Amino acid sequence: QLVPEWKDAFVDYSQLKKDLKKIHLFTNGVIQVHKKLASSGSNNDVYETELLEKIADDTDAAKEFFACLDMQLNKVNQFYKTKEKEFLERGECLKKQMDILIELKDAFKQKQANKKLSHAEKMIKGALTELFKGLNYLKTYRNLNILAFMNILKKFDKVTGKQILPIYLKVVESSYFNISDKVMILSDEVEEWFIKHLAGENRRKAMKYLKPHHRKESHSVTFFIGLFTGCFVALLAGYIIVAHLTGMYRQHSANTFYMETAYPVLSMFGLLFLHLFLYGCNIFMWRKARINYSFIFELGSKNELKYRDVFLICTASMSAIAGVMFVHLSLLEKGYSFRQVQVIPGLLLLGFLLILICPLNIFYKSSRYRLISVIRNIVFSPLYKVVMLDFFMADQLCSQVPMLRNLEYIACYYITGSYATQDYEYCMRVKYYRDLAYAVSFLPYYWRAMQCARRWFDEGETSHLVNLGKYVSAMLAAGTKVAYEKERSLGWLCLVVAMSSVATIYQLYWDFVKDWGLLQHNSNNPWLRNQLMLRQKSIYYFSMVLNLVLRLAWLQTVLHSSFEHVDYRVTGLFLAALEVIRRGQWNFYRLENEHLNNAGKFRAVKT
Amino acid sequence: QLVPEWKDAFVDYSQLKKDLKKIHLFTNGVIQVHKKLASSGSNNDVYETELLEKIADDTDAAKEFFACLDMQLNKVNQFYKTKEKEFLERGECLKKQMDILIELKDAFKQKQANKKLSHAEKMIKGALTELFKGLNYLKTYRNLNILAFMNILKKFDKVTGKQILPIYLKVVESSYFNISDKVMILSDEVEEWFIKHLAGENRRKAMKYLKPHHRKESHSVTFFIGLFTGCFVALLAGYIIVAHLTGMYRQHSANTFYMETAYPVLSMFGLLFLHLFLYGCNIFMWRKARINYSFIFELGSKNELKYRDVFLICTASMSAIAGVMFVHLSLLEKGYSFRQVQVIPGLLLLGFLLILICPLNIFYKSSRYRLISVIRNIVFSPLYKVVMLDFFMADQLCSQVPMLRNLEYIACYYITGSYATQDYEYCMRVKYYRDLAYAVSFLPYYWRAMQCARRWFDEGETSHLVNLGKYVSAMLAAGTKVAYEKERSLGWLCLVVAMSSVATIYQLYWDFVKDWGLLQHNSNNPWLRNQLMLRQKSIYYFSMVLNLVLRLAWLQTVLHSSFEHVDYRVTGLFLAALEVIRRGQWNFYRLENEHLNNAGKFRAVKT
Ligand SMILES: O=P(O)(O)O[C@H]1[C@H](OP(=O)(O)O)[C@@H](OP(=O)(O)O)[C@H](OP(=O)(O)O)[C@@H](OP(=O)(O)O)[C@H]1OP(=O)(O)O
Ligand SMILES: O=P(O)(O)O[C@H]1[C@H](OP(=O)(O)O)[C@@H](OP(=O)(O)O)[C@H](OP(=O)(O)O)[C@@H](OP(=O)(O)O)[C@H]1OP(=O)(O)O
Repeated sequence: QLVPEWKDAFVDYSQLKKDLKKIHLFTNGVIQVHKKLASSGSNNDVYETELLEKIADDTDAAKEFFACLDMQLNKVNQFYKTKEKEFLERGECLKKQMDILIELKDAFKQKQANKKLSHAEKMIKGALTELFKGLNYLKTYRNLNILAFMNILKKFDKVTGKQILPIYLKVVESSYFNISDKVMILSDEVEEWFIKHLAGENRRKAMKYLKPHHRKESHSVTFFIGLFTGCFVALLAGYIIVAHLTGMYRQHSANTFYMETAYPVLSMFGLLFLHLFLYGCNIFMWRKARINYSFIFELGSKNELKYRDVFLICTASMSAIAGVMFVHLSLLEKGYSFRQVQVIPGLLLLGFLLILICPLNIFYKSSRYRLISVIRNIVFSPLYKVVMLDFFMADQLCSQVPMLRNLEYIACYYITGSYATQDYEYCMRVKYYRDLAYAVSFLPYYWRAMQCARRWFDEGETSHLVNLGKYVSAMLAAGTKVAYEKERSLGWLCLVVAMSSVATIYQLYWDFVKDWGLLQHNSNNPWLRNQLMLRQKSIYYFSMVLNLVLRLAWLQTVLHSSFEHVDYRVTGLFLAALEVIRRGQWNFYRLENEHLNNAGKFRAVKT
Repeated sequence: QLVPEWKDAFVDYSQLKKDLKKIHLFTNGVIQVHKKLASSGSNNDVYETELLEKIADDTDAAKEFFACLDMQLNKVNQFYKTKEKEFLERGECLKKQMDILIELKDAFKQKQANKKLSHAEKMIKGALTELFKGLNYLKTYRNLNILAFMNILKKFDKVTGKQILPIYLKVVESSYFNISDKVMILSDEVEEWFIKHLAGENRRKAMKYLKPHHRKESHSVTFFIGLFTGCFVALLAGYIIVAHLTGMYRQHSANTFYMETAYPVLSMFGLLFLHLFLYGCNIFMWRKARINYSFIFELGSKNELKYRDVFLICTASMSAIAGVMFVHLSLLEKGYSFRQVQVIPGLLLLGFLLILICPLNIFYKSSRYRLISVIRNIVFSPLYKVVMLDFFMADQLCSQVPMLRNLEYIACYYITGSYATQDYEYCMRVKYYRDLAYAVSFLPYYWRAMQCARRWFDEGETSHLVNLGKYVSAMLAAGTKVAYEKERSLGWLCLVVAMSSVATIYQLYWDFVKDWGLLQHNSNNPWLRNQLMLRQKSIYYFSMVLNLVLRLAWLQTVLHSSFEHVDYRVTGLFLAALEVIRRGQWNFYRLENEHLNNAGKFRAVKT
C-alpha cells in the first residue's frame, strides 16, 4: 500500500447508525444466523437472516437492519480476501525476488576471497520496508473493523437490549479476516533476511528503518519511582511504630544518643530531599507552561534531566536513608557496642558525599559535575561573575539555613572525636557553639550579598545595590539575637522586633516587585502585571498570600537555631520544612518573570 | 492542510550528508555567523559565512558545506512564514466566519422562548477539526526541522570535533520558526468556542472529535504496581529484622503463639498470592504469543483483565497483609492482652473473605462473581458439566494442597474457641487432626476425579476414564500414609514407595502426552509435536525437565502435612511454594496445546 486505500471499506460507523436512526422513526410511526459460505468455491460470508422473537407488528424496518449490515460482512470479506490475495501476489513474487538475492548474498564473501551489491540493497530495502507496513495497515484494517463491528452496537443494546453483542460477533470473528492469521505468519516472515544480513547485526537499528509510530516511553522508570516511593514510606512507617514501642519516641527511655546522634541526620536529609523533590515539581510546571528553563539557565542539550529523573533520585536515595536509619534503630534497641555503631550516621553522610563527586558515569554525571560548577562559584563569593544558574542555586540555600546547622553539628561529632568518647554535649560547651555555629549559619546570606556586589561593580546599575541590602538586612536582624542572649530587657528587644520586621517587608517587597515582577498598579490587572504566562487569574493571588504566611516560618527558623537551645524539636523540622516548601513556588514565579521579561522562546525539541 | 505538504521542506537528512560525504573525499584528495535579516522588509534569515579557523590548505569544499545549508535556513523560513501567513489568512477569515456564529449562537435560546442551526454545526465542526491539525502538523513541521538541524551534525563533531552544535543552533532556534510561538497562541485559540458550546460540556468528548494519535496508556497503574511492590518488600524486610531482634525468629524466646497463630496465615497468604501472580505472569505469556485465552475459556469482552490488573491485586493486597502482620508482631513484642490481639489473624481472613463476595462494584466485580461461578461448579462435583473455565480453576487447586491445610487450621482456631482459651494444641489432640485434617486435605483431587466422571457419562470417550484414574492414583498413594503412622515396618512401607511412584509417572505421563500434547515420536521434532506456537526449540525441552524435578516438591508436600507433625517449618513453605511455581508453566502448555488443537484464532481486538 503506497497510499492508504480502504475508503468504502473503512469503518462505516456513519452510515449504519442513521439507518438505526431510521428504525427509530418506525417505532413511533434477535437473529439466529444462517451461516452459509460461497457456493462459487469461495469464502464469501453470505449470511441469511431470520426474525423469530417478535420485534414489531410489521417488521419492515427489521430487514433494513440486515439489508445493509450483511453486505458489510461481505465488504470486508471481499476486500480482505483480495487484499490477502494481492499480498499473496505480493507474498510469492518476493520469495523469488529474494531468491536471486540468495545467489548474490552467498558469493559476496566467496568471490571476495577470489559493485552492484550495494545497488542490490535498495532493490530490497525500499521493497520490504513498506511491504511490512502494508501488512501493519492490514492489521490496522482488521482491528478498526473489529472496532467497527463491536462499536456499531451501543445503542441497539438499549432500545432492544439483548445478548446479541457476542452472538453477532461470532460470525464476525469466525469470518475469514479474524478466523485466520495468514497476514500474521507474514509478520515474522518479513524479518527472515532483514534481521541477520540486510540491516546488519542489531535489533533496534534494524527496527528503525521501517517503524513509524516507533515506541512509547520505556516505563521502567514510572515503576522505579513507585518501587522506591513505597519502600521509603513503609520503612518510615516501620520507624514510627517500632520507635513508638521502644520508649525513645518521647525520650522516656534509655540514653539520649538518639535525638543528638541521628535526629541531626534525619533532619538534614528530610530537608535536602524535600528541596530536590520541589525542584522536580517545578520542572513539571516549567515544561507544562513552556517557560524554557534550559536556555535561561544556559543549560544546553547535555543529557536533559526530566521530572522523572529527579523524582527518581529523591526517592531511591531517601529509602536508602530510611533503611540505614532503620537498621540503626534496631541495634540501639538492644545495644551493639556504641563505639562502633555510631559511625553509620557519619558514614551515610560520607557515602552520599562521594556519590556527588563520583567521576565515573553512573549517578548522572554531566549534571552532577555541572552542579559543582555552581557551588564552586558561590562559595568564592565576590569573584566568579553571576549567570542565571549561578544566581539560582545561591538563592536556593536561603531556605536551607536549618539544614546547614545539621551539617555543622555532624562535622563536630565526626571531626574532633565526640562519638567514641560518648558525649552529646562536647560541641555545645565552648563559645564555638554559641556564635560560630549560628554566625556561620548565615553564610548563605553572605554569598548572595557578595554576588550582587560583583553584579554592581559590574553592569553598573542601581537595582543591584538594593538587592545587596536585602541580605545585609537579614544578617543584622539575626545579629541582634546574638546580643539578645544577654541584656534581655527593654533594650535589645525593641531592636529584635525592630530589625526583624524591617527585614520581613524588605524581603516581601523584593519578592513580588523585583523578582516575581508583580504588583504593578499601572496595568490592566489588579495587583498583577500586564501579561501572564499561565491560566486563570485566581491562583496568581493565592501564591501572593503564601509568600507572607510562609515567611513567619522564615524568621522563626533563623532566630531559633534548633540544635543550640530549647529542646522543642519537632517544631524545628516542621516549620523549617515549610520555608523549603515556600521556595519552590518562588522558583516558579522567578523564572516565569525572567522569561516574560526575557522575551525569547528558544525551545530545543520538546513538543 | 488537507494533505501533508512539506515535501522539499521536509527534513533533508538525505541530501546534506552526501555533501558531507563530498567534503570527506576532499580530505584525502568553525564559523562566526553573520546574522542579517532581509533588506526587503521581511524576515528572511540570509546568513553570510566566514571561515577563520584554518580548516584546509584550500577551502573549496568548506563553502560547499554552506552552499546548501544556509539555503536550508531559508527553505524552512520562506515556508513557515508563508505557512503562518496562510494560517493568518486561515487565522482571520475564521474570526469573521465564527462571528456570524455569534449572531446565531446568541438567538437560539432567545427565539426558542419566543432549522439551519444544525446545518451550522458542520459548517464549523469540519472546519476547525483539521484546522487544528494543520497547526499540529505545523508544530510537527517545527519539531522535525529541529530534529533535522540538530541531528544533521553527528559525524561533523567527530571528523572536525568542535562546539558548533549549540553555536549553529542559536541561528536555528532564533530563527522565526522557533523564536516565535505564533502557531502556539492559536493552539488555545482553536478551543475558545469549541469547548463550551460546540461539542457540549465535556472535556474528553470534545477532544475525541479531532484527535488522532489520541492518548497513550494512563500510567497511574504502572506506579501503583510499584508503590505496593516496594511497600510489601520493605514491610516484609522490616519483619525479618525486627523478629530477628526479638527472640522468636528461632523460637528461643517467650510463648509460641507466633508459629501456631500467625505462621498458618503468612503461609496461607504467601501461597495464594503467589498463584494469582503466576496467573498474571501467564496472561503476559498468552498475549505475547496470541494463544487467545478469552475464547477458549469462553470469557467474553466483559471488562478484560490484563497483566497489570492482577499484578495490582496481588501486590496491593499482599502489602495489606504484610502491614497487618507487622502491627501484630509489635503488639506481641511487649504484650497487649492476648485475648483480643488474636483476632487480627482471623479477621484479616474475614476481611479478605468479604472482598471476594463484595457485590457492589469496587474490587473488580464481573470478574470476581465469575470466579464464584467457577468454584460453585467444582465443589458440587459430579453435577455441573465441565467447560474449559470449569476445568481450569479445578486443577489450579492441585497445587494448593498445603494452602488448604492452613485454611483448615485457622477455622479450628476460630470456630470452636481456641483463641480466647489460650491453647495451640486444641485441634491436634483428637482424631479430628489425625485424618480429617489430612483426608479432607485431598478434597481437590476428589473434585477433579468427579468432573471426569461427568465428562465420561457425558461425551462418552475412553480418554476421560484414564484422566479419572490419575487423581484416584494420588488418593491411594497418600491413603497409604494414613496406614503408615501405625505398622511402620517392612509392611506398608514397600507400599508407600510402591503407590507413590506409580502416581508420579501417571501424573508425569499425562502432563506431556494428554495435556501438553508433547512426546509424539511420529513427528518432525524429537520428543515434541509437529507444530509449535512459540520460538526456538530449546526452551521447550527446559520446561520438560522442570515438570519432573518439581514433582519431587509434589509428593513431599502431600505426604508430609506440615501442621499435623514434625516442626521443621520452613521446608513446608519453600517446597510447597515450588509446586505453586510448577503449575504456572503447566498453565502455559495446557492452553498452547488446546489452542494448537483448537485450530481457531478468534481474537477480539488486541493488536
Ligand atoms: O456529523 P453529523 O452528520 O451532524 O452527525 C451527527 C454525529 O454523527 P457522526 O459523527 O457519526 O457523523 C453525532 O455523532 P457522535 O460523533 O456524537 O457520536 C450523532 O450524535 P448523537 O449520537 O448524539 O445523536 C448524530 O448521529 P445519529 O443521528 O447517528 O445519532 C449525528 O446527527 P444526525 O444524524 O442527527 O444529523
Ligand atoms: O539509502 P542509500 O542511498 O543507500 O544511502 C545510505 C543510507 O543513507 P540514507 O538512509 O540517508 O539514504 C545510510 O544511512 P543510515 O540510514 O545507515 O544512517 C548511510 O550509511 P552510513 O551512515 O553507514 O554510511 C549511507 O549514507 P552516507 O553515505 O550519507 O553515510 C548511505 O549510503 P551511500 O550514500 O554511501 O550510498
